[PDB]
Amino acid sequence: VQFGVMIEKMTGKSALQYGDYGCYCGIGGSHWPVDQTDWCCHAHDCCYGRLEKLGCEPKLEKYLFSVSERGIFCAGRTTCQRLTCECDKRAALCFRRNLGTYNRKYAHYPNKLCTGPTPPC
Ligand SMILES: [Ca+2]
Ligand SMILES: [Cl-]
Ligand SMILES: [Cl-]
Ligand SMILES: [Cl-]
Ligand SMILES: [Cl-]
Ligand SMILES: [Cl-]
Ligand SMILES: [Cl-]
Ligand code: NA
Repeated sequence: VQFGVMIEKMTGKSALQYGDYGCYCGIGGSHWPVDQTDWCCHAHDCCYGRLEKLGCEPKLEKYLFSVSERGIFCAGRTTCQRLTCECDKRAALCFRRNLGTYNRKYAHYPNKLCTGPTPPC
């Protein structure tokens, strides 16, 4: 699927290595993010919330994209598809930017370990 494919292209990792990382990557989220990669996911959730408030269904939207030397190019028939691509693009770029502190120990992080307050969007 789309976001997964973008994650793989931009990070060199498998999609599943971001699908359940930390306290925010993967469905829902609560408490304080564990690291910068997790912050990308906190922000991505916020981005999807903004799209939902605009009338989009970002968990369901399918979009088009290409990756060249110039970056990620988003596309789609509808504005909601293009918005979803923009949210994903920002998160995939955030993942790449933070590859230096990605830690395998936060993949499949048990949710009971998430503590502290929940940052606002
Ligand atoms: Ca999440
Ligand atoms: Cl951090
Ligand atoms: Cl965002
Ligand atoms: Cl491509
Ligand atoms: Cl880009
Ligand atoms: Cl590691
Ligand atoms: Cl790794
Ligand atoms: Na429109």
